Amino acid sequence: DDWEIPDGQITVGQRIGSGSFGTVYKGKWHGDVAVKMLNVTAPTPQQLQAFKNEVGVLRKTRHVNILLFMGYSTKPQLAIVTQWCEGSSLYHHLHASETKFEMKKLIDIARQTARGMDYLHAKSIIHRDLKSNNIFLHEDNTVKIGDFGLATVKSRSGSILWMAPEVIRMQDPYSFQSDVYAFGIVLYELMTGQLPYSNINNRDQIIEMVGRGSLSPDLSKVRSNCPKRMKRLMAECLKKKRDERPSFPRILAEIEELARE
Ligand SMILES: CCCS(=O)(=O)Nc1ccc(F)c(-n2cc(-c3cncnc3)c3nc(N(C)C4CCN(CC)CC4)ccc32)c1F
Ligand SMILES: OC[C@H]1O[C@H](O)[C@H](O)[C@@H](O)[C@@H]1O
Repeated sequence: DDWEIPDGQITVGQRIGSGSFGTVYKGKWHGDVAVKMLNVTAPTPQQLQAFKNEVGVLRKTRHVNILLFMGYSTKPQLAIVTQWCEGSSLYHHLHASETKFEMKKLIDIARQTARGMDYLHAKSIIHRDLKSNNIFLHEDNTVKIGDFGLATVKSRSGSILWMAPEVIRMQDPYSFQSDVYAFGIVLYELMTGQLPYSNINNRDQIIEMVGRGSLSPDLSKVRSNCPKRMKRLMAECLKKKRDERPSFPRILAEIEELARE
């Protein structure tokens, strides 16, 4: 219950990232921690509630593949405290760093992401923005799912590649099934090494054609050593009709089975 950290206990160190909604620092509190402070000094009334309702969501997560919530500050600023992870995100490894993981490692990353998502969904928490940027590889080995965006307040733009067709349409939207689609696009990333729609020049073009059903990822680009179970699972996860997509228990059980072989 006492997840509030009193004023003065945290030594806020180097600034690690900055956006409109928030700023993230490395800091000291019984060891290393990350501290995301919200860029709003005078808190608007019941925006504090939005901070409180998130704190009440993060408070419910205890799992090795979910970034460890550790506490929060109200004074001096509104702030959220997590564990400090050494390493970088799946997005950085795959698309910036040119990291070439072995298939065993690639499946292991897909496995651990599945575990974390399965856990979240089992607690009725919908992520809403699962993507390779939000999967941190701690020690470059352990998946730590979080939400590393500092641009916007969490809906509850640079995520369109992972958005399900119904989520792009906004006809009413976000659901377990939409999270599962995003995971589909992560498997694509892992198994091809590339972002989807690499040939398409324009975002508005991706929004239009994925929304109007006329564009989908090129599944033939998967590595020649991509298992058959995974290409099939990827395709089930990417299905246009929401209700045709599998749930995480069966996704996890399928990936755990393919890892064993
Ligand atoms: C319990 C889940 C809470 S959550 O949804 O993940 N939100 C959240 C709350 C508090 C936080 F501090 C955090 N949070 C934690 C970390 C972090 C952790 N370990 C180690 N480096 C960075 C973090 N990096 C962010 N970036 C955008 C950084 C990602 C790494 N890059 C390297 C070039 C610098 C920018 C944004 C929020 C971040 C958060 F993401
Ligand atoms: O607020 C919902 C949050 O649920 C979990 O803690 C996820 O790890 C995080 O990414 C998400 O933002």
